[PDB]
Amino acid sequence: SHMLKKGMTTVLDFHPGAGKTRRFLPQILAECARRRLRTLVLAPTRVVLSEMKEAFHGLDVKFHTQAFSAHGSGREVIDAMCHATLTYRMLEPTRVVNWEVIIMDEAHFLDPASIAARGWAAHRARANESATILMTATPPGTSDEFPHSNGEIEDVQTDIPSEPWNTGHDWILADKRPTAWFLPSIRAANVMAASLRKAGKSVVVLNRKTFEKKPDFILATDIAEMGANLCVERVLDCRTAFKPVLVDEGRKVAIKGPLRISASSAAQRRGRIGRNPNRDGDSYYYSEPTSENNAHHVCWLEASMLLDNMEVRGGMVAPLYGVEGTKTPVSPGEMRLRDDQRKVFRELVRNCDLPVWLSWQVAKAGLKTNDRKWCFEGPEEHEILNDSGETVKCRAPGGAKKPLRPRWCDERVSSDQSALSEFIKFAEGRR
Repeated sequence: SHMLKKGMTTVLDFHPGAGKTRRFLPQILAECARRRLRTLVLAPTRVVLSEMKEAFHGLDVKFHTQAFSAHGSGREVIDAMCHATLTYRMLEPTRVVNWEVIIMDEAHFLDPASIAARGWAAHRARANESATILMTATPPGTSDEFPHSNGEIEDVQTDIPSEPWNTGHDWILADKRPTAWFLPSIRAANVMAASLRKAGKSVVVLNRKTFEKKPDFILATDIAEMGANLCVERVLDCRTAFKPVLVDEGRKVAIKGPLRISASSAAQRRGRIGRNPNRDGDSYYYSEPTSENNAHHVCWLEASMLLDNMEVRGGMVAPLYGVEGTKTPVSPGEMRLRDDQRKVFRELVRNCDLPVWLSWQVAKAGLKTNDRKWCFEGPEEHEILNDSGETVKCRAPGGAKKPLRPRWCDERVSSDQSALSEFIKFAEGRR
């Protein structure tokens, strides 16, 4: 009952779908307001932040949806924003904000900003600067694939096709319950969607786009676009995902997969159903076993790169949160850059949309943001290829047509057509 006392760290493991964000969060925020405690509420995704806008109606909460770039109030004792928004502000060598309470909703996402934000909030509590609350049924350290739920779930281990099929999986279409299906890639999802619609099902494919209704199938590669309103009674889970992974003794980022997911990721997929205590028998179907063996995944190093450069009172060094500190290949502080390098790192990630790992390499080499020569100076083994297996050439600085051969190789800049044309636009200056 001292959840709001400076120095306390509290993990609140509510069952999913039980008004933790439409019941608990509003009430704890009202208490923070009554105590006049400067409070920060953090969301992992725009979907969650948008939901918070709806749940907090009535409360006086300042949302920062675009950027966090001023200090003040006017009854706004509470700020709400996404992790990246917090990260971008904290990457400037500028003014520490004295939040006394930090509340992290859905505190289980594994993107680098979410991981770094957990380490940062944990540090503020250990420094006695804040009370920190993490809300999630799968906090860092857990590895239960089948945790508690409001309503009883039927778990079924079975073969699940990852491509359209002509025989042998009759159970899938015969069940008419609204279904969410996690597939390993957007390509696979699009291909499955086309097929299911040929089979007379309604299908929605969730992806990052512009848009955001009870279809037979919702297909997705992860839980990022799934909000509180998801209307589903059955989940099929391929239990695999492609991941950017550090290879060649940490010299390169390669995209590998499909790889097995962690127990808690599988639990969060399963946790889309069983949310209604009045409805028993939601079903979770899965095939592949999970794996915790993911310490070579680049997210952990990227989180470290972010956290080591997030401005903290006293400039203290801080580790990732709990067991996550065990995942990163570096010691706390080792990725800290100096101020000028930090400004470059920040602009590359925030404004040029380069991956964190790659941006750190550029910054650490002491190169400027507008200096694009590195894109052409790597060796032949760093040559980028298009979708038909040909060398990519574009306009290097000075205008000359040169093989795209970055000094540092991060396969996320060339993984598909969209990424490649963006990387080329970057390499060419802006044209």
